Amino acid sequence: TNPVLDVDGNELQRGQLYYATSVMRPGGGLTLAAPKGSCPLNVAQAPFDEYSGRPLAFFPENADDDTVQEGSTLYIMFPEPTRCPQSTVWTFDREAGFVTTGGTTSKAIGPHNSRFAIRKAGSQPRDYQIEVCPCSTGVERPSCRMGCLGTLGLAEGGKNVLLNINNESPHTIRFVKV
Amino acid sequence: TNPVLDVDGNELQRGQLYYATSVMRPGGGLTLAAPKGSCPLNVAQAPFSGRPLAFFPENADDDTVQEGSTLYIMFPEPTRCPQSTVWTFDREAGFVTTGGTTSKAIGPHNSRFAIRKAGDDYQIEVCPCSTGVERPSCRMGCLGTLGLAEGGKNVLLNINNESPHTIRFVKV
Repeated sequence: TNPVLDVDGNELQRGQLYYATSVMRPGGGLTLAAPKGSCPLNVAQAPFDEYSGRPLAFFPENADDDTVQEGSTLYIMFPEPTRCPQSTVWTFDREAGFVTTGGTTSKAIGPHNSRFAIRKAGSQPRDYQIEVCPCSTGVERPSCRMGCLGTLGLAEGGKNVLLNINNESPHTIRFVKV
Repeated sequence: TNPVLDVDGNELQRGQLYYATSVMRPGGGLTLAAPKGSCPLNVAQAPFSGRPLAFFPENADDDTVQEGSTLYIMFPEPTRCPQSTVWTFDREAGFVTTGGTTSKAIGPHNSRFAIRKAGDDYQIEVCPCSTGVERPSCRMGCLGTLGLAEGGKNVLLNINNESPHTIRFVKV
């Protein structure tokens, strides 16, 4: 299909570092947050003065893909150390309704909450959204058939802006290579 | 304050990928391995390339890995295990494991490592006390150099000073 592209038109290399800049730009990139001494960290939108947030890297579930493909499932992480011991791999906590850490790879046919996909939003430039897709896709192995949970939007949280499922108001983003 | 250098001779940059290839060549790089369906994974040796590594100086402003400055070490890739891939040395069984954390503790912290030359890179020390950082820090010298440990399904990293596993760094 169609790869995802950065602001520079280049493809999204597997493992390289990219900032998730907010399209709706009075807004910051993505980072990790929790109150002092709380674990695990959740995925949160930085305050406005941090346009880039922290770097992310993407890992298509399909091993021969070395670019990220639209609609195909992948893993996401902040490849940095952290004050908490959980992995910085994104996973969708279905009880809490937002994205938290401690995610895992999985090859199984069962749905898995660390599986995300990226899709275009809109015509051009290169805007995208992130979908929560428990069932692998773009993957040449048995996969469960149900659809995605839906699209990540910004979620007013109190101390932080988090990412929940919001289909009408998705958080649209661009990728800026690092 | 001598910057650690890759094989191409440039200074290790903050959190970029570098294989940890072996000097003595009955073996090669480093990776994570654990018994089937067990967690967390341990840092293990691949005895012929490996999985890449990033380095993270405690001093938030150090971009270049200085020699002897404490840093965090991790495999910045996803994993079948829910622990972070940050290295940590809990001295329960002596094996470098995963699930490390940053810390500004003044006390010792299990995930603090350093890199010293083997003789005018090259080896890795478990230094629980922060060095080369602004903040308060305890005074202990490093606990010792890391090296190989066998007897089971995989070669791990425990503390063994008279046999320090030497390496050089290959920027990706």
